[PDB]
Amino acid sequence: TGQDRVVALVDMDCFFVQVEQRQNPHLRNKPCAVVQYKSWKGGGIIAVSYEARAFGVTRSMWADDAKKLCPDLLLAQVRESRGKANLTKYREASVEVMEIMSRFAVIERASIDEAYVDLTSAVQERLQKLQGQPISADLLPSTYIEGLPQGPEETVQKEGMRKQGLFQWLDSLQIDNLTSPDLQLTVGAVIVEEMRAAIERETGFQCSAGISHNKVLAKLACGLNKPNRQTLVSHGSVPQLFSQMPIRKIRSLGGKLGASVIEILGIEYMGELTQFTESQLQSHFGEKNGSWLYAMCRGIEHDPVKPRQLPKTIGCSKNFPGKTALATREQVQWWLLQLAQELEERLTKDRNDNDRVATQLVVSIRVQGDKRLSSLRRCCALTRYDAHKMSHDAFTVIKNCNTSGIQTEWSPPLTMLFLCATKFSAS
DNA sequence: ATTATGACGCT
DNA sequence: AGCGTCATG
Ligand SMILES: [Mg+2]
Repeated sequence: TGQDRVVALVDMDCFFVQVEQRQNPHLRNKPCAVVQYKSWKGGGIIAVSYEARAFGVTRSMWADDAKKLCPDLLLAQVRESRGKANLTKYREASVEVMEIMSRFAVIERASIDEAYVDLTSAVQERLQKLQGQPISADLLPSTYIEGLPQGPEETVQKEGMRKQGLFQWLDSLQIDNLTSPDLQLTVGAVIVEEMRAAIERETGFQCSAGISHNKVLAKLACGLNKPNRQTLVSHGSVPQLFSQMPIRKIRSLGGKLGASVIEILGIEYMGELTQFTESQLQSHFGEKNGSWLYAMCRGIEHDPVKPRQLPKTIGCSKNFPGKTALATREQVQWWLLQLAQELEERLTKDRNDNDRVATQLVVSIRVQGDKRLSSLRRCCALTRYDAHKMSHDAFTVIKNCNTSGIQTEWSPPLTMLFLCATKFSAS
């Protein structure tokens, strides 16, 4: 029934904003956003405080426009180094959080601001340790139970709803009404409360979490009650939760596959997938996608929390849109060098911290007039952490791309440059 | 003129 | 080895 594991997804609330707010107390509890590159339209917003979100401020919005919706919006700018955004401060902040989480359980770094947590073992330890002990509501001060309260005064307030639902849940657990998987999830949520308290105490950062039996449900659960709260999605809550859940909300269905599911099957909500046989879904969407959809619409997913706290690749890139697109050989080389230099510093830090060395260098560019993130990818050996070598090699593998008869000019002009270090080995 | 940056499946 | 999809600060 896909109730074998206890899995959490912890997500730092508006992470880059919290990083700037911890550093500059004047930004705390105010409508605030983080932007990069001030010159064009005041900067592109990449993170927004909940206070600012209330005014309709969103990410991918220009700061000048965000200021129209929210006149008192405060802005913090991403550091800029060698002509490009420098995300070091947030990478370092993210490391502080991951190292704390890693104390409680096996962690999978999902992105700069989120990680999956496999609590299956930690739960078992706590249960035998706490054998015969009832779980108090006081152990779950920030936990929502999805789907509760239900059934025929304080409910007008959201904290009231939260407690009433928690009490119904706990009372059921205590009387033996709710299952052993439900108990495991509950102890799981207790551990996540502790993890989230430790993160806040030791970093100042708040986060939300979802607790369920797999990564997809835990990630969905996480988004149900934000900010600074955590949500338990039990196996039993799935039918009602999915019954009105737009397909695009489920992890991996937010794009073309999701749209094709909706269009081909003529459905809107996740629960509607249950009517189809596994073979039916495999026929439309392929063997892997079909099997996954068949189990997922019933709340079952088997993808493991991978034990990996460290990124698999180390990369950096810069876009050069419109007029800014690079048109000279000298220009391309100079930006490659800027990219290579950031990369050298990050790689050397990586090698000292994490005892590994990258062995491959991937060069990626986007040619002018191409919509895809990458027009092309070429690879070469990464044999030394030297910015001059890396930029020189990077140029060598892409220099053929140039269409111009003249040596100096570059055609077609470049929309993007990207360097990625990959294929790490123990050092 | 979403920017910068990830993990991953398919081939 | 290189490309497409999906995600998000
Ligand atoms: Mg997030």
